[PDB]
Amino acid sequence: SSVILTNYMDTQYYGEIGIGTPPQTFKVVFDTGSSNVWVPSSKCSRLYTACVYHKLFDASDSSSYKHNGTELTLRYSTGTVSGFLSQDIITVGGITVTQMFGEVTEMPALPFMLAEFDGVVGMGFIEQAIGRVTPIFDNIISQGVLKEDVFSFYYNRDSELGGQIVLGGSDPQHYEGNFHYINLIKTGVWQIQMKGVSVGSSTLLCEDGCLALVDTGASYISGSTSSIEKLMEALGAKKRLFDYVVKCNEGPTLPDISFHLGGKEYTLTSADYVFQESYSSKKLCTLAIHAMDIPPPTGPTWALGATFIRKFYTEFDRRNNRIGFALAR
Repeated sequence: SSVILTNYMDTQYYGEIGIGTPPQTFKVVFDTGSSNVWVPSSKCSRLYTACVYHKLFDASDSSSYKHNGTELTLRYSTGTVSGFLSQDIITVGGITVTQMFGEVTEMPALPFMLAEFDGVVGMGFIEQAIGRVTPIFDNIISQGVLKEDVFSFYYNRDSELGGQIVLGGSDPQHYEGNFHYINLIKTGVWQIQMKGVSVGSSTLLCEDGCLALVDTGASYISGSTSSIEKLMEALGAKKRLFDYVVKCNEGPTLPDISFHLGGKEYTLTSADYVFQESYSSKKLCTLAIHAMDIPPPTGPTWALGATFIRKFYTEFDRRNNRIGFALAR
């Protein structure tokens, strides 16, 4: 089974899921960095403008809904949502599963007013699930219908298909060459060992090793504040409140950035990480690499998001606790 994804400005990749009977439709991001499912709730005060601007789940319109009510708060890197748990049937890519998910009643304008999607579907392990709620992928596996306990992500370039998730395998149509796997450091987290990060000609980063969280829900490739400061200084980039910029005319001149993973070098060109909006020296162009301090126990750690996945088709293998990469087609 595959899920068709929409690509919004190269920063938000989302697909549709249906909740309830009759189905209530929601745009959601599939995030390997978290493990809970959530959508905005009809019980969310309209004082939260983000709730006024998104699809709201109304339990009183679903005959398959099952009440629970346990309160839950979900804390992400860029924001927080709070609400309560509910159960209902969820349709994802043709598969139907009963699932416990969050009905959000508090959703801050910043950053959710800037969200194209309505909610999130955690693709992480149950070990990271808040409130110990069984993750949707564990529930699907329990049905014993998938041919493989693995799911794969394909994120297309902005263009204007936006992207695609395959539940149960991989799509040969969107990758070439063969996969090269890296074993997970531990079950419970889609995190892997990274042997090093090189910029141009000088592996001046992640010497002695570091961690890499393969995060489909992250728009960019991120590193700790210290690591990014070095990487950026090397790039000649200036720091701003929420990102790093470079004078556009110099975007094409930026050096390659490479990521040593499992005995293979994964290299990005400047075209791969800079939002080349123009070429003027009087304009600033943002970079798809940010500074993000991810808290323990998962962090500190680098995060390989869309910027990376766009270049490399990614397969998450639950049966063998490994992650595979292959050149995206």
